[PDB]
Amino acid sequence: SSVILTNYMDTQYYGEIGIGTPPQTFKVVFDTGSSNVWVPSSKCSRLYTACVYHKLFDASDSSSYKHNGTELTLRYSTGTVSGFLSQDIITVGGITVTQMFGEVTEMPALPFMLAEFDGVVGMGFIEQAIGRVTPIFDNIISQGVLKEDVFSFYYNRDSELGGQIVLGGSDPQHYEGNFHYINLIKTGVWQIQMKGVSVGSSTLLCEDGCLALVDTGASYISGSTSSIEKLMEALGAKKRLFDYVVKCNEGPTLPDISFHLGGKEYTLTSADYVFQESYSSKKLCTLAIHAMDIPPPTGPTWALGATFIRKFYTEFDRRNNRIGFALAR
Repeated sequence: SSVILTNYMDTQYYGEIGIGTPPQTFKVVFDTGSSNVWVPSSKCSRLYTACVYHKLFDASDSSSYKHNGTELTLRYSTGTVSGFLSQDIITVGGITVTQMFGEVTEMPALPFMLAEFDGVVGMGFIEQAIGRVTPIFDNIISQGVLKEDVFSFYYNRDSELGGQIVLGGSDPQHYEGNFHYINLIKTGVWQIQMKGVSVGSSTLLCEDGCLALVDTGASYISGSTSSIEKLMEALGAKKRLFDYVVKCNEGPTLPDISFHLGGKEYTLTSADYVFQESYSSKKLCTLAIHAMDIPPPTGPTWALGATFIRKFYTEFDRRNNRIGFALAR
């Protein structure tokens, strides 16, 4: 089974899921960095403008809904949502599963007013699930219908298909060459060992090793504040409140950035990480690499998001606790 994804400005990749009977439709991001499912709730005060601007789940319109009510708060890197748990049937890519998910009643304008999607579907392990709620992928596996306990992500370039998730395998149509796997450091987290990060000609980063969280829900490739400061200084980039910029005319001149993973070098060109909006020296162009301090126990750690996945088709293998990469087609 595959899920068709929409690509919004190269920063938000989302697909549709249906909740309830009759189905209530929601745009959601599939995030390997978290493990809970959530959508905005009809019980969310309209004082939260983000709730006024998104699809709201109304339990009183679903005959398959099952009440629970346990309160839950979900804390992400860029924001927080709070609400309560509910159960209902969820349709994802043709598969139907009963699932416990969050009905959000508090959703801050910043950053959710800037969200194209309505909610999130955690693709992480149950070990990271808040409130110990069984993750949707564990529930699907329990049905014993998938041919493989693995799911794969394909994120297309902005263009204007936006992207695609395959539940149960991989799509040969969107990758070439063969996969090269890296074993997970531990079950419970889609995190892997990274042997090093090189910029141009000088592996001046992640010497002695570091961690890499393969995060489909992250728009960019991120590193700790210290690591990014070095990487950026090397790039000649200036720091701003929420990102790093470079004078556009110099975007094409930026050096390659490479990521040593499992005995293979994964290299990005400047075209791969800079939002080349123009070429003027009087304009600033943002970079798809940010500074993000991810808290323990998962962090500190680098995060390989869309910027990376766009270049490399990614397969998450639950049966063998490994992650595979292959050149995206």
